[PDB]
Amino acid sequence: HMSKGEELFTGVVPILVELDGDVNGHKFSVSGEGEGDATYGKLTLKFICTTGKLPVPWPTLVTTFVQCFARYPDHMKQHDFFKSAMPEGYVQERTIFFKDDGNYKTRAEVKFEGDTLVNRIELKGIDFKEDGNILGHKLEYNYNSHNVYIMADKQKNGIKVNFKIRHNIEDGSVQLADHYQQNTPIGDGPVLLPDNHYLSTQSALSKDPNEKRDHMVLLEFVTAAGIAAARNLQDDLQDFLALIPVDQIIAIATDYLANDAEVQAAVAYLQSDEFETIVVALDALPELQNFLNFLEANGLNAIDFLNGIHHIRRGVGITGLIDDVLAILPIEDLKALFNEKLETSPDFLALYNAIRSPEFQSIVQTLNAMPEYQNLLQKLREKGVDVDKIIELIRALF
Ligand SMILES: CCCCCCCCCCCC
Ligand SMILES: [Cl-]
Ligand SMILES: [Cl-]
Repeated sequence: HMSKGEELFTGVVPILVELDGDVNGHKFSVSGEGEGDATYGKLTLKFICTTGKLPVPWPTLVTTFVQCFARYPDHMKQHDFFKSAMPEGYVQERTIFFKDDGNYKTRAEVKFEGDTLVNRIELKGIDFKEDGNILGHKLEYNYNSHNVYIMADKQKNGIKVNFKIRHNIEDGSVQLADHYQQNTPIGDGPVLLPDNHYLSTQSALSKDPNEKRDHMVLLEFVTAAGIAAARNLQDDLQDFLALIPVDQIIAIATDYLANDAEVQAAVAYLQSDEFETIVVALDALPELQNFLNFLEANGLNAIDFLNGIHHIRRGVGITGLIDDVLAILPIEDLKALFNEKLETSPDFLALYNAIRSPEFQSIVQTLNAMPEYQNLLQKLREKGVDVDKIIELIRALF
């Protein structure tokens, strides 16, 4: 946890919105309620105009009507100012310019009152063309996707935000609305001041088919981005698995293990005492240890994997298993990803170099000299597995 405020958003939260506004002197009030869930970066709000008719289009109000509900990924959690200002909350102020038309100025307080997150807003519009897209109610009822750009304002102990909303017009044109935003802590407690990043925002406007009153149902999905997480061998591994249909493979293996005698025999051999001698002797090698530690320090849980290691079938025996898995793997692609990571990943190249090191090859040579290992290979060659070919293929990668 990177802040105390952050812990308030783990679950679903009640939301309340109140707005008072005046646009070209048309005065109105709106109230809304719903729930945010910041884990998923979702929120759901319903609004009603309590004064009678809304003098401006619902879509123009969307941005005005709780960014503390964005989903920040774990690597970005030190960059979330919004949750960090909670519960005391923050002031969010904006100027919104509608191209070729009037502008909105807004001031909102966002903060908890009890268990509820409350957004109270005052809004003033001016200089609107009476025949324009806004007063003329020419906007389609819908919303688009936008990136919301955040940067720290140190002087103000807060953030500066800007973005451009695209409002679709009924004649197929687009009405731009340039947003300039600042957010300020209400409380005197410490807050996170983020590096430059953005919120990816998606929204959808709908109705309650039952609701008779003019209303807007608003659905928002918001996720922070624009800052790369630190990378290591985990991330490289995940990338190879990504290329691999692991579900199919795990199933095929499961099947052979169930219905095939030879596959079961080889598994029995894995708990065999001859095989035990092999594991034991390798585990005894200091250079094997160093290699494991190396993997550990670079993001791999290695020891965890090894110590913790204990009908689609188209084929028969070990070769049947090997062939079925192979038919599945994208060899050319994996091989490409492998070549690429030697270029683009430092950790992966160190890993490669580590394996090619004299230290490591001596682990390999120790193994090659175990007659119990040499016997294991012969046990396979006689079951039809071409080990020598497979062995050469691997030598050739390195
Ligand atoms: C206990 C950690 C040692 C792991 C050694 C694995 C040896 C695998 C050899 C298999 C040869 C095909
Ligand atoms: Cl401003
Ligand atoms: Cl105002």
